[PDB]
Amino acid sequence: MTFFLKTTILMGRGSLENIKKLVSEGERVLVFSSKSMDRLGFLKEVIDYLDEAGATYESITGLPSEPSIENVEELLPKVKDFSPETFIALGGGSVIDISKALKVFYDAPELDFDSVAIFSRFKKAQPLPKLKTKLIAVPSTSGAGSEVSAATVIKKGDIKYTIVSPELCPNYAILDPRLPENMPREVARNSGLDVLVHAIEAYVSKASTPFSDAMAVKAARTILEKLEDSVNGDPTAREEVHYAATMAGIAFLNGRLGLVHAMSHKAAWIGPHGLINAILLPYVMEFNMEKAREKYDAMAKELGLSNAEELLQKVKELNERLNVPKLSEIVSEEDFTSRLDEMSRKAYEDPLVNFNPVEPSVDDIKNIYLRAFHDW
Amino acid sequence: MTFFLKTTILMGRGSLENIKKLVSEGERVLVFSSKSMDRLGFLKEVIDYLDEAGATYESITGLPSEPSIENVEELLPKVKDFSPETFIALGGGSVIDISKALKVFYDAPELDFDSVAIFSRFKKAQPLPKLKTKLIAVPSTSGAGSEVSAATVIKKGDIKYTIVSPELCPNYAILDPRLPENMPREVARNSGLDVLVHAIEAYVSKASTPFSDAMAVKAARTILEKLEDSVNGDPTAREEVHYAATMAGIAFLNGRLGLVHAMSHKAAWIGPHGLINAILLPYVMEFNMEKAREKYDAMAKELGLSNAEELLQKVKELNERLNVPKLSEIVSEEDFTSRLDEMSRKAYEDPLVNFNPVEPSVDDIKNIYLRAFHD
Ligand SMILES: NC(=O)c1ccc[n+]([C@@H]2O[C@H](COP(=O)([O-])OP(=O)(O)OC[C@H]3O[C@@H](n4cnc5c(N)ncnc54)[C@H](O)[C@@H]3O)[C@@H](O)[C@H]2O)c1
Ligand SMILES: NC(=O)c1ccc[n+]([C@@H]2O[C@H](COP(=O)([O-])OP(=O)(O)OC[C@H]3O[C@@H](n4cnc5c(N)ncnc54)[C@H](O)[C@@H]3O)[C@@H](O)[C@H]2O)c1
Ligand code: NI
Ligand code: NI
Repeated sequence: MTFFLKTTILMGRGSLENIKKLVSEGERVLVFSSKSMDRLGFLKEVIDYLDEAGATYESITGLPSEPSIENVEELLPKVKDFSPETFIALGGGSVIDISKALKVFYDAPELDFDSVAIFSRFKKAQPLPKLKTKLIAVPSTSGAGSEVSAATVIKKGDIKYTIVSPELCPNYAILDPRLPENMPREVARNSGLDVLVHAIEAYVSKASTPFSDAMAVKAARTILEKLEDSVNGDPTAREEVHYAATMAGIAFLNGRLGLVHAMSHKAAWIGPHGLINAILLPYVMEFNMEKAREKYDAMAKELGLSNAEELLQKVKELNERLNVPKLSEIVSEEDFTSRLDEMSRKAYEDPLVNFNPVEPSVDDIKNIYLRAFHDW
Repeated sequence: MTFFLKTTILMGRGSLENIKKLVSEGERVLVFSSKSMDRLGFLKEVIDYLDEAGATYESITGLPSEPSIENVEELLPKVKDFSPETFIALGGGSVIDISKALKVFYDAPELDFDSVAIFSRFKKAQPLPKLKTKLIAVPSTSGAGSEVSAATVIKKGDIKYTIVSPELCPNYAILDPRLPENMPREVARNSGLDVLVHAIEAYVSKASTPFSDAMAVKAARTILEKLEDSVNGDPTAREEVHYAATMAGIAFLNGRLGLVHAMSHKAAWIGPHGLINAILLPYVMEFNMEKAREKYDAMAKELGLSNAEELLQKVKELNERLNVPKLSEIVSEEDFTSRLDEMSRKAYEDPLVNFNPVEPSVDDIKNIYLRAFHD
């Protein structure tokens, strides 16, 4: 049992200004940004800080959502050409994950994706050498927790795979609630429910400790109390949920995740995106609560509920109040059916299955997917 | 507003065996331990792991509690003689604090104590350069939180001063509850109440964040619920309180401490040791609550109490039930009244005052000490 944190976290409204203090005169900085963070003026704000710092900088913008290995490879020549000492990742989990993947392939150019990505928990991946490029993560959602995690989630053939290394942990995270105050309702809802998924999975993980549990319970408490207020546009709730998103990231960095993310990774072919975690969570909770009820009971008591059954009800009621669609509403029975057997096999191979409080069969995973689809 | 943790925390019963993982063949390792960690056979367990790792090692034992700069200077030549790459600090806050002070003076031999210790918050101390000696902190009490903190607490002339630098944060902390299970009742009480002092001062600190607050509340909740069970020999509660001490450590690494530790640093000339933080806490809370109730109320409600007034009552009741002495049991009215003025002046200059929710005068600190003596 281990607990660490590689990331120095700076927080508060206006904390984006810290960039001035983190970068030195003549430091070679490459800024990666989403279309959102460009349009909304946050990229300009970072450039003006780098200008005041007298840094040597360049900006790559309009990084895509749900990044592929092809997305990464297309950016890599620009990276090598500029020869940065420092990355700033301004945007969502998508932008922070693109930057982590570029950090690997820039700092360790002997390593290709196919050598380090965990395609199957039954096949060895190469560990990462020391990666010297400084990474400053500035999340715009609340949130993926990528600003502290050891993982980058990259698609190859419409399946999400991970590279996981403590070397990928961002050197610095800046948590400036001014950014997420700009999320559209559905982005605030989806990324806020991912916090709750992260917190519950980290708490019931085989890898859980009291240290990860303290962060996981507080993040979960904040989502259950504050998320509806944040989705309605309460700035105080937007701050609390932004910090809860990172608290859950600290939890799952140490505690790891579980079946929910193994099954959402391998259901990335489904649109809309960023729904499937929220939808699958209760079905995975009900499966795990069969043989491994104990840690769900423990978390429910810590959250001031009587038992695991009441925590499950609170999760289903929050999803209901935030109008999370049924799986059957966002995928046809034929398309779901034709991909089910391979999805279930690929999910079973995902390394997050090793942390799940119960070891699933392929058939157990297939039956969880079916249960979520039927919604009988 | 910042949150970090430089230390990798390894935990569980038998986690002491991780030493065999963290040390490579031919690594030069210097082990510091207390007499109790030698006598109870934890030093032999560590040497046995270093032997299995094929390390080049040496052991220094019989390290004093409440260490001085003279203590540290007397050991420095033995450190230089052996030329270690790695320290293992096996014992209480005292042993980890000695190990931290030696890491400064070994790694930066151009810096003396008088250049890096914060004698006064009104005068610059030198910042520390990169210190490359790896430090593995194995706390035996529950506890100082020194195994994750950026601080070492060293006496000069019977007053506690600090060196504070992220460079002093141990590389690794091993939390193995077999060690603190051996604490006699009084040591379990004193170090446990220190956790609660740490947790409350970190929460109400001017440098509090939601991250440090989460660690501080869970640490405080564990002490209020479990410390009596632990004092009474409950192995579950010993484990819980051991991890609570490090949580309060994470909390104060970030949040810092306040007027309780400023006042206990400058009252270091009182024996016994370890009581003064627990004695002073309620009086400092009452002082701070007059002007800055807000964070005490927030902490009370997090702990599922109705208000700041009830948290204060719960602290006072715990001290009562675990038989914390009054200040006038452990110091003559002669002694006290004679040093009160200079102690108050020197507590006022302690950098930890900068983090207290309320800026005290010297006279305020004088009157807190007076209310403690006169209860
Ligand atoms: N590496 C990890 O540990 C980890 C953990 C969980 C998820 N992920 C990955 O992260 C990705 C999802 O990241 P995400 O949830 O942050 O979303 P995202 O980065 O994919 O962005 C979602 C959408 O919201 C928009 N947006 C983001 N912030 C905005 C803001 N403040 N104002 C306006 N619009 C804004 C984006 O432009 C985009 O259209 C997925 O690829 C997922 O697999 C990573
Ligand atoms: N550096 C920091 O951040 C920090 C924080 C708090 C306190 N401190 C310092 O730490 C010191 C106090 O540390 P402490 O409270 O851990 O006590 P300690 O290290 O002074 O030891 C107290 C006594 O208990 C004995 N003991 C300790 N563990 C035992 C065990 N498991 N079994 C049997 N006997 C045991 C010791 O041998 C000693 O006699 C003080 O000098 C204080 O100023 C520093
Ligand atoms: Ni997620
Ligand atoms: Ni203390």
